[PDB]
Amino acid sequence: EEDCWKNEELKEDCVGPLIAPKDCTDKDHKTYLSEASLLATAKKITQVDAENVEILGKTMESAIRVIERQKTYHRMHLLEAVFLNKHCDYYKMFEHNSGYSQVKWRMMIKTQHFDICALQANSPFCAQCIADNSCAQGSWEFDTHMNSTYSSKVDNFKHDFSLFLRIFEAAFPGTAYVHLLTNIKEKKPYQAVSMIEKIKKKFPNNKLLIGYLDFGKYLLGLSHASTYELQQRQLDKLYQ
Amino acid sequence: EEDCWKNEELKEDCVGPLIAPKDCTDKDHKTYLSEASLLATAKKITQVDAENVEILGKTMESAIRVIERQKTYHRMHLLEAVFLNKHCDYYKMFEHNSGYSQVKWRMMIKTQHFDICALQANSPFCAQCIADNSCAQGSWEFDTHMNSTYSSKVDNFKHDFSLFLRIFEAAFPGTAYVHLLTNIKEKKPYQAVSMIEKIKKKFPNNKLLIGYLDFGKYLLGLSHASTYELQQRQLDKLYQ
Amino acid sequence: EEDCWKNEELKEDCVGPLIAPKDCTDKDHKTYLSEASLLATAKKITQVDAENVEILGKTMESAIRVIERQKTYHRMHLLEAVFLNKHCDYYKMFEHNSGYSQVKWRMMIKTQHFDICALQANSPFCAQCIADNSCAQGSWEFDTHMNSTYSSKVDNFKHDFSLFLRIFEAAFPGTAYVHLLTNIKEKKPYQAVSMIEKIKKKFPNNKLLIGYLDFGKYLLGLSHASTYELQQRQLDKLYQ
Ligand SMILES: *[C@@H]1O[C@H](CO[C@@H]2O[C@@H](C)[C@@H](O)[C@@H](O)[C@@H]2O)[C@@H](O[C@@H]2O[C@H](CO)[C@@H](O)[C@H](O)[C@H]2NC(C)=O)[C@H](O)[C@H]1NC(C)=O
Ligand SMILES: *[C@@H]1O[C@H](CO[C@@H]2O[C@@H](C)[C@@H](O)[C@@H](O)[C@@H]2O)[C@@H](O[C@@H]2O[C@H](CO)[C@@H](O)[C@H](O)[C@H]2NC(C)=O)[C@H](O)[C@H]1NC(C)=O
Ligand SMILES: *[C@@H]1O[C@H](CO[C@@H]2O[C@@H](C)[C@@H](O)[C@@H](O)[C@@H]2O)[C@@H](O[C@@H]2O[C@H](CO)[C@@H](O)[C@H](O)[C@H]2NC(C)=O)[C@H](O)[C@H]1NC(C)=O
Ligand SMILES: [Cl-]
Ligand SMILES: [Cl-]
Ligand SMILES: [Cl-]
Repeated sequence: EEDCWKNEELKEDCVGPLIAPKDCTDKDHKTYLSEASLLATAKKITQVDAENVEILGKTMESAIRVIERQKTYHRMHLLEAVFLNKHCDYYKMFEHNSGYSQVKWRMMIKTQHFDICALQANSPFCAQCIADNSCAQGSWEFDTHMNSTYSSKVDNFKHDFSLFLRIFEAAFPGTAYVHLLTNIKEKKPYQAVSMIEKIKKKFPNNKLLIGYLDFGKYLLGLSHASTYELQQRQLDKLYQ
Repeated sequence: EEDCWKNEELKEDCVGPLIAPKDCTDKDHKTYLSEASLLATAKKITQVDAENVEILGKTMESAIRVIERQKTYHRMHLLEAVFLNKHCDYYKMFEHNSGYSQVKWRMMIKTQHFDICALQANSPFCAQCIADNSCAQGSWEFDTHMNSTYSSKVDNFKHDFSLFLRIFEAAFPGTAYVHLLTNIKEKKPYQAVSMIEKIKKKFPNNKLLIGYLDFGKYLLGLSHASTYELQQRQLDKLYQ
Repeated sequence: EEDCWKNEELKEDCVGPLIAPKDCTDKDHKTYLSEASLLATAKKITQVDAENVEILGKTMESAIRVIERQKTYHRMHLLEAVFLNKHCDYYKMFEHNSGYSQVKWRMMIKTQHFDICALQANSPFCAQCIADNSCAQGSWEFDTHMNSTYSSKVDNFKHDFSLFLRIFEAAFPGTAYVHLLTNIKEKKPYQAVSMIEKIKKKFPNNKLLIGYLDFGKYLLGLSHASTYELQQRQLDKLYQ
């Protein structure tokens, strides 16, 4: 298990989709400040902090912009915990194939396309999951189809890898994306995979999601992932 | 036939997509107030009302927000009739597979996905219409594929049913959505089907549309439709 | 070859996607005014013009709105050349299947659908490229499938043709769209095809793009293209 409050480091068991409540009771009644008052009575946050969560705007897109701005795990986690306690169905919706919290990433995944799916479209991910949206298959042949192709053409690994990141930040802004970026900067891509696997376990029915995630697990295994270097705005998303 | 002006109740023959003009002449010249002046000279509305349609903003998204706000059939129908007389190609575009009035719902249908299509993707709706966008088939097997699956898992009926509503309001905001919601609150889902069928008859070529509509006709037949209860904002969309 | 600066007429070798740099060095450092200062030192533009490119707003959507507003080839080309020198990866992204400069047209192509794909979906474009997104095929059967269908129903040529234009302007706003519109007004559609072919040559890997472009090359061959007449806003996009 994990104590996300005592931890001064981000650990994968503490990223947003793993720490959200599983379900909710009355979302319309709660506000950020009320749920923060509750964390204070729990002795998780101070009364000072709870009165300081007005830093999240009234709107949801704003709250997320603030959360993304944070430069420490303590602050980012506190804001995420208030946020997801007010929107308690936020990651609950990822249990299904639609939802408001999914709009950004589904749109992105169905619009921005990978280069590998263009180069050879025979692989079941491209021709079955991304197109047909089925994704009920547990069996993808990733290696047979894509290994030599990424081996040869490195800039299409660069493109597909950065695309995978853009999508991941649209799905899970905050701690989860920061954890992933961080394992990449350190030149240890595969240590993100553990988190990804735990994410898969939470949303068994989101078939598009599971497919995309398995593809990312794949890209992270490629040697080319350890040679990838981050653009300046990605580096900015990290911690001080 | 129907007299939509004498009616003090919403009837299905009077919902927006059925009452729009079939085609247009010069749309650029007309404004809301001009077409309202014409309804007044027709003795359908009073000169007072015609001078009161500035309540629709200059923009189209605003006019629709106002129309949706109305709490009576008389007012909602009056505003819809002015609106669709200014945008006289509005539902004309639904005769085809593209158009400005379609942007919201097509985007939604291709982005937000149903849970049934994830659970078993073999059914021709999922694997042929939603993915491949063909939908030229008249034959869907809905019962063989989906009956036992919705029977067992009720929360995926809940999700897919609310999704179907979100899409319907994106396609046909106003009277048509209010008529549908109302038949649902009354615990008589299948009485909406008649309207849906008339809608199908108007846009034979919009194959995505016809497919989605047939799916909704299906969901409305399930016992689970009569047990569905509406979230507060849906109830707000109804009439006083 | 072509001298795009001495030319007082728009030629196809001078449209935006053909004249963009192929790649970039440091995009974050440059602004419109800096790259315009560089064109001035090159003796391509006057110092007056370079100090006049503040007419492009700070944002990118605004710069594009201004570029589209221009009523001459000299001005439109000057603004495009500054613009694409600041965003030097703009059409570089079209070498791949994702990117910021692609968001508008991919969204449009996957959301707004053609009438032909609804009428008979057997043709490989509809059932393979638009749906499945593969598009690795060089072989489309366009004639066998679509010739008699557009022959008979003229309003679906009208719809699919205007759709093709809406998409083209989302992909290549500015000179390329103006060149295309112009060849259409003059009742010489097929003279746009040359440009389209050169565009195909620049982005071999963008399979969706190549497919859509081949479809437009097809529509431009149909007699019905020479009978098409432009709506007023299309005519407004042209030159004085
Ligand atoms: C497909 O590729 C993976 C990993 O990619 C390779 O990694 C390097 C060893 C190098 O060969 C690169 O060009 C490739 O991109 C292979 O799996 C890894 O193999 C290494 C070999 O030492 C092993 O140590 C790792 O544990 C393996 N797994 C990883 C990195 O996740 C894999 O074998 C290739 N072939 C098939 C059929 O999958
Ligand atoms: C598939 O389901 C429909 C309706 O769903 C069922 O309705 C209840 C009777 C109950 O069995 C629920 O668990 C199901 O969800 C079936 O069609 C209806 O059957 C009833 C039986 O009394 C009949 O009165 C209705 O008129 C039928 N039609 C409707 C409601 O539109 C249908 O038979 C099932 N099987 C197949 C193969 O379609
Ligand atoms: C499919 O159609 C193209 C062009 O469309 C036809 O053009 C007219 C001649 C008329 O028949 C319209 O109803 C059609 O829409 C055919 O190709 C053209 O044929 C003309 C004949 O004179 C020739 O001059 C052009 O060069 C041809 N190519 C063009 C216009 O790009 C084509 O033959 C038709 N059939 C097949 C199998 O492709
Ligand atoms: Cl979050
Ligand atoms: Cl309406
Ligand atoms: Cl441009």
